Amino acid sequence: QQFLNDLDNQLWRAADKLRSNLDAANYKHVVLGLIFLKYVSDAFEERQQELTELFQKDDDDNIYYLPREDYDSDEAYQQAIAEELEIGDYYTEKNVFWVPKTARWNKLRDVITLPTSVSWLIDNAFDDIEKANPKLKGILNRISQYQLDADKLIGLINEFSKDILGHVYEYFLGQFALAEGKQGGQYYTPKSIVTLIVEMLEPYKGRVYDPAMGSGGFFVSSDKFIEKHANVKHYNASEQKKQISVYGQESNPTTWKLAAMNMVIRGIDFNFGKKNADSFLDDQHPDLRADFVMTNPPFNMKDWWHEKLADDPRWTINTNKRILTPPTGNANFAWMLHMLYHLAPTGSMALLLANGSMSSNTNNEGEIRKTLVEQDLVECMVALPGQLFTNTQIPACIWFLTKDKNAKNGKRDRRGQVLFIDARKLGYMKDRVLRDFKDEDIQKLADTFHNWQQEWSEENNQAGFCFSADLALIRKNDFVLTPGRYVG
Repeated sequence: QQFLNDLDNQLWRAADKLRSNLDAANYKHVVLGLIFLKYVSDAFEERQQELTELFQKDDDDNIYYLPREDYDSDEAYQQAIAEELEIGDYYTEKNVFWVPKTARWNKLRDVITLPTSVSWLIDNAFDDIEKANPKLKGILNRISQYQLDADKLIGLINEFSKDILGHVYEYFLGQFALAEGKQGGQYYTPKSIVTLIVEMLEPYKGRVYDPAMGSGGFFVSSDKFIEKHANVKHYNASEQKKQISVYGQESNPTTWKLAAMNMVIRGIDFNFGKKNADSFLDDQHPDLRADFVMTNPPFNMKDWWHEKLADDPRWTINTNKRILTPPTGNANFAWMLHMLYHLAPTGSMALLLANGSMSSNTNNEGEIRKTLVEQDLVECMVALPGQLFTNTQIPACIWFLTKDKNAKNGKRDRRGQVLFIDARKLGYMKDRVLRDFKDEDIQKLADTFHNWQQEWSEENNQAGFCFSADLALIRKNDFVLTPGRYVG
């Protein structure tokens, strides 16, 4: 297809040759913040452009039109145009943010002058951009802190000189994830897994929630999912995205800004709460009951429990009240439970976790894994290749849960039932050891699991790959939910 992979690489290498002393953790903020700054301009300078034509278009069905005949000179017509531009409504109406004189990219490349730092300029631009668009307050990672050499910054600005930057932002974000040696869904979830979960979830309409979002990869994924299914579905993708509202939370201060920066580039409306904050200690969405819940939280989280959490409603399952002792030495099930509590009665949730999840008895996980099942909340379990490109140092699996296993909207009454799949062999060798999925692998798994929702009997089982269990057989397998048990 395209240059994007090549273009990632061409900008990436040029951005590497300029990385000097900076720890990835700090450099990324210079690069990504810079990318953001090019986006906001382009979109704006493009919207100024497209308005420069609509004012001048002589057509009655056009409402933007400034009649030249109403004026007495060219220059006097230009002045009216220029003032009409200064009407903020035209930028908010298509989701363009006001970029002041100062912040504008095209202006900054040329401002070489002399000392009269260039780092001052960017930072000041961000500043200038923020006061102009309250919706964007706090979000811009300032880059004075990270004390890079001006000529590297200059050279950086030269190297970046509309549809694309989204891809060209999430690559860097991914690649700065790798090169920082910072692992976990709070830092980065690769496209594969995030496209799988989303594809299995099918977030068409409703409130979408991630309670530990990281850079918000799932929300990008969610948004794209709508786009690529538009045709076959025969809706208008632009209008379909209005049927989803985005809720999220993330406790890491800079990651929260990385996420908000990402949603803007993707032109996605977002609620990420008042501020970055712990989900357990300060749930930002205390009354959200979301339709889709999707997350890749930090695995085996220690240090998360506090006395003030005992007798949190989140530890009490409510299915047609069960009170669970929460796993104080590992947040894995706490997350799930938090997600569940925030799950509509018609909802579907999916999360990535460590395989231990499926068979460990530590941390009150046997009891919890028993109750979740006994109550028919678990809908599907996937095992993922240990080798899989997962950004996790500990190998992973997906849990899928519903509150509503009833026969509805295409799907059949599958109460008591659980679809196990083993994806251990699927995918291709990313490097010497890693594995990744192409959308064909994804597709299989998407398509398999939906069908089990739509029609399934012992014939559809597929030795080594999938199997359908009910409450009974899992009670014999002692609530161990590892797909390996159930087929081969």
